[PDB]
Amino acid sequence: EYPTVSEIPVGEVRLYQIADGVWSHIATQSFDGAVYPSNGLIVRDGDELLLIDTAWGAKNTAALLAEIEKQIGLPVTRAVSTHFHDDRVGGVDVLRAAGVATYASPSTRRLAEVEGNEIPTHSLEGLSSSGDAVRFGPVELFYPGAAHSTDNLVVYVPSASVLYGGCAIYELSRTSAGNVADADLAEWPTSIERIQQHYPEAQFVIPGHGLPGGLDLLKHTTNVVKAHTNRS
Ligand SMILES: [Zn+2]
Ligand SMILES: [Zn+2]
Ligand SMILES: [Zn+2]
Repeated sequence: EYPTVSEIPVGEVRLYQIADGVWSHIATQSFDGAVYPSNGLIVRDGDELLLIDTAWGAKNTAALLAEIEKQIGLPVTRAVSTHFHDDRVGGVDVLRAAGVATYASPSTRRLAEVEGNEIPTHSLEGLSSSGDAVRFGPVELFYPGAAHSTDNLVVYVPSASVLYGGCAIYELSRTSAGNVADADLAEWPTSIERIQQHYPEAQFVIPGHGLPGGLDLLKHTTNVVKAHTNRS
């Protein structure tokens, strides 16, 4: 029942209930003559919502807020971007204009600034060293080390056992490495091991793009990263 680029007109967003008070958001974007899906997370925080990641652009992100307003009807008070690339911070101004507090690590804020990308307002302290975790309302934020990017974070919902891996985790259908221009291929498998060791109990694993699964998405990503590393 999980939405694919099949069920999603570009410019629109669908929500998907993963567990009680946890949803993913799914959007699509054209890039380089192909159409890709993109996932983020929505976590109920009492009577408000914490959003993880934009819906990859201003137009998509305005559709996301409208769709949250339609389908959940609770206010989005805070948002966290999991790394500095446009599919995660693109739309941060839309969030800001709607009165959402936008957050990212100083590492992410620095890299977005260098990249000329949108910059989340608020800074997340205590994530600068591999293996650091901090509590952020109904989730834990975890910096596993460099992987897809040097600043990538992952997000865990303790109450529902949902691990959101963002773009550091690939879906099973992904069989070759994506865009790795900003990746640390040498450290990626070690970073995934930190994730494995810290959340052995996760029941659902949501990748940055594509279908959810279980913890074998971690091993899958390792397999793919290692194959790419060994490319001839
Ligand atoms: Zn990225
Ligand atoms: Zn603020
Ligand atoms: Zn991504």
